Amino acid sequence: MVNAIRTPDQRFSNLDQYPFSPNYLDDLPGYPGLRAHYLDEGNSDAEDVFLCLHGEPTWSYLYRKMIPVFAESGARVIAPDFFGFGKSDKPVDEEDYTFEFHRNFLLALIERLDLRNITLVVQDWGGFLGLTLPMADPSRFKRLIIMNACLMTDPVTQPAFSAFVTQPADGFTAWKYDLVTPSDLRLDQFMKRWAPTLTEAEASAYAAPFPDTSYQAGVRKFPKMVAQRDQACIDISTEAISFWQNDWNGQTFMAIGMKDKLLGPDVMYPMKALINGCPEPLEIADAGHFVQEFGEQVAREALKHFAETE
Ligand SMILES: [Br-]
Ligand SMILES: [Br-]
Ligand SMILES: [Br-]
Repeated sequence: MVNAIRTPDQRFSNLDQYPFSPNYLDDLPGYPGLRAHYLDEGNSDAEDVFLCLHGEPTWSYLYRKMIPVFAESGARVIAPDFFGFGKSDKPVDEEDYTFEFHRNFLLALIERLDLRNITLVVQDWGGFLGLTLPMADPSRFKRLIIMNACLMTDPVTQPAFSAFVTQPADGFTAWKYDLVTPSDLRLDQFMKRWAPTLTEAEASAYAAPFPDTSYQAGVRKFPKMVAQRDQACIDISTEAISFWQNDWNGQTFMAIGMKDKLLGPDVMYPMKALINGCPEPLEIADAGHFVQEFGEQVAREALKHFAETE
């Protein structure tokens, strides 16, 4: 149905520090012919599930330093790849990717796997999309670990979640330029620039899902959605603000990548205030937009905080 392609499996043969076995979900309600990849580590019968949602232009490989930590604590870890990323199938037409297309996939994934006692772990698009999930089925969500992200509401409702789109010139403006303009986009080069701490091998892992341009429709469409937010995205995100403010009563942990020119303190503090009960954020000085690359520390501290509140 949705015209899509699949990344040859050989592309993933030499990943660095990615020993997690593949699991797949074929023909999800509303996603016929599409195969979604996800990780399922730790005790399958654990009473706690850490739902790790990735962003642009990464995949579950991003959480590779956090997964082991949550699993060692006795919890189950679910890290899916959005359609267009990682090992999931990738629609060829940008016009197929929308806010609700990625959101409904997440909701369908949760129902199918009947996830409960969820500790929502988000960053970037993982959060733009993830933070809107709980209000649809609140009984399923227990905790939240928020890293550099926010809600795609309109400029009037929350100016802090729109201002970063235009300024600074070297922030989202630069980011989106690097993504949507190159005819021959090299994500390993992109990530080495936006995550200066990565090694050559680690950057290669981010290029792995895309042999060429035809596999990058999902990558190109993401920043265009941050710039142009449809009505559903605005309504859904606006309704999500009211949820975190008036309905949320779970444990929360926040971590900020201080060097992030896109979703740092400017967006994160307004966010912290919107989330009822959100404590004092952990500020990681050396971290940029991809906080998960400094994720072992985030993961460990989040567990300590969660335990001290048990
Ligand atoms: Br970095
Ligand atoms: Br690439
Ligand atoms: Br983006």
